[PDB]
Amino acid sequence: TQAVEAGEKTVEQFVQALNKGDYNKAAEMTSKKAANKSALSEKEILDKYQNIYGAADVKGLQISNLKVDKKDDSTYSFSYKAKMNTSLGELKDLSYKGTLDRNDGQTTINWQPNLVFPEMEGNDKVSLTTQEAARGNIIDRNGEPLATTGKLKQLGVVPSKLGDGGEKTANIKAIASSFDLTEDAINQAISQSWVQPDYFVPLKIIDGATPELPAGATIQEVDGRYYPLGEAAAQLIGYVGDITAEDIDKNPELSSNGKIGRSGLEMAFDKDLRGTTGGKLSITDADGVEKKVLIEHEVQNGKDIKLTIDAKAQKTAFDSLGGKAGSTVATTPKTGDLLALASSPSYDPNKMTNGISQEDYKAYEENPEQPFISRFATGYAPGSTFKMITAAIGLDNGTIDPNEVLTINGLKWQKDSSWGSYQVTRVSDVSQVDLKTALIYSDNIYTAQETLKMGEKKFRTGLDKFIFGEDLDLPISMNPAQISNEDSFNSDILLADTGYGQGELLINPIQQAAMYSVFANNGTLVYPKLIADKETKDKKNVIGETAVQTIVPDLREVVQDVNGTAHSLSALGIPLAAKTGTAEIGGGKENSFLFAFNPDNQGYMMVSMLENKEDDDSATKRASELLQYLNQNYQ
Ligand SMILES: *C(=O)[C@@H](NC(=O)Cc1ccccc1)[C@@H]1N[C@@H](C(=O)O)C(C)(C)S1
Repeated sequence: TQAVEAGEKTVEQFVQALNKGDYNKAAEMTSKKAANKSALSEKEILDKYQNIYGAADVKGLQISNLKVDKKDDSTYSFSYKAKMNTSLGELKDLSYKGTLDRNDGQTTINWQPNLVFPEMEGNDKVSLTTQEAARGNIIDRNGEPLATTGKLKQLGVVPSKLGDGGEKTANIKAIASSFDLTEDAINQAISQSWVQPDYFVPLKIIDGATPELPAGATIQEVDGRYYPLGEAAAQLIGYVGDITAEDIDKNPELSSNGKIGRSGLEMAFDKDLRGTTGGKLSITDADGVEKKVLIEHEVQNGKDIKLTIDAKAQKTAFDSLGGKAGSTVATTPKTGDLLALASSPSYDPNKMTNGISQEDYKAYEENPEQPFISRFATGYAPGSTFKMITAAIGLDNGTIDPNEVLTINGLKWQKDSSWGSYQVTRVSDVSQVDLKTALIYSDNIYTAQETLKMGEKKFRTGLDKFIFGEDLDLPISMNPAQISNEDSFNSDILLADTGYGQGELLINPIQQAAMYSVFANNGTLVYPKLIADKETKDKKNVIGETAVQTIVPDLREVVQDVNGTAHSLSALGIPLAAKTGTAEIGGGKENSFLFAFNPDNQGYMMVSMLENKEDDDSATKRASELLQYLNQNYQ
């Protein structure tokens, strides 16, 4: 019995070394090479495990139901069930039998080929055949392709069919002038270390018609991942990259020949899109005749993913940002369908996944506007659009009278002298300011005074009814929106600034569209949704129907009134309720904002923004095109 326990220890240390990929330490625990002991020596065991387990990408060896007894004086029989993960799936229910050995004062394992796999004997071999799974597509709400695998015209040059000297450079000048390429890059590709005189050295991919081919140029059709909208959805969709040996170590069920998602939805939906590798893991005769099959199943291609994104709206929302820093979110506010999640500036996902130069990748990573950032998922201070939330809270708790008219003189104000020199500032000097006037001219002092009158406790009671701190059920990495840094402002100055959306507030464009959906659902909050088939989740009684019926008419005037901050949108001639905003970010860096939706049918809602805006630039100047599209197609 005392020796049976030391034997149970060696069986667990043997399977642990196998589980850790240390096939050598497990080899040093076997017996000496003999007839009834170990069939092979140490270096031969290390190679047989490294060859076989390495070929099948065996990982995560775990055992259960250990039964260790005693046969005679020095040999202890031991058995157990075991399971492991391979590149073809999970090998479960493995009956491992064997004998131990307890000569001297320690216990070794009488190694046998049946310890690699159960039914192995002698010089049996292991075979593995695999068939790659085609990656599934990503499609918009109407079936248009967003991420697909298809045929690509790959332009490349062969050094021999190019020339000997003078004619070689003339063809390089022709290929660099016929496909919009660099003359220093064609000679930099044909002079790498892997190049041979007769090798097809690839260059770029022609995304259109193929011009005349100079001497040395040739087109080889190959299959790869393609993104139709390209950079217009690069942050959302993402890109796939070549699977490395480290990926296979983490998840053996990947296809080391295939691609893996590196960012965006391509990474978030990698398991659903990549499918399952098919094939057969068999044991063969000493000559190669198939003996016993361990795993086998057909290749199952990846499943498609249908998004709520509108492909035509996604391209228009992105193009309207003119390559400047910003982002736009468009929703159907009654259901939450995310029609567009544009972010600018962007990167080329096709060039990123079809072979990207090391120089271009550095430009993408050092660009100060940071193209890789998903700005629709980045938290910002909302600015003056947040006055709709503050006003609705004051209407709900009976602090705001819509017809009550505050008297504000000048462009600066402070509660009392204890504020030192900080003063709430407004842009328009209007003496008589009610709720309708304050929303039209975007008056901070009205918002600040009415926030302080309301107080912090009544303010947060209305704020807590929203989604501050919640994690949205979305396949997008994102931090939850926050009211402030702590659970209490502990400052009337910070309380006032939060009133008009310039405190420690952090709300990303997607969360803003979720919070502002109350004005399209009679005060019900409708959570945003990215997968088309998913159910519509809502949140009743966030603000009162009284406040919605009061603010939305005023938001119509933010567009229609001659002095409204969004009056340029009245040129569209469409029903619009909107609210602009310009957030100060502490030189003076400003973020332009625009909220807008159709108050007649609630068919669409839009939240656009510019980050670190240039002068006389705004989200309002760029919304005319996207608003015209959403008005015609989403009613
Ligand atoms: C809301 O964002 C308000 N802006 C401020 O309180 C700070 C500010 C920023 C830039 C210039 C002046 C003041 C108001 N809303 C914006 C807007 O709706 O675009 C205004 C420029 C009207 S100030």
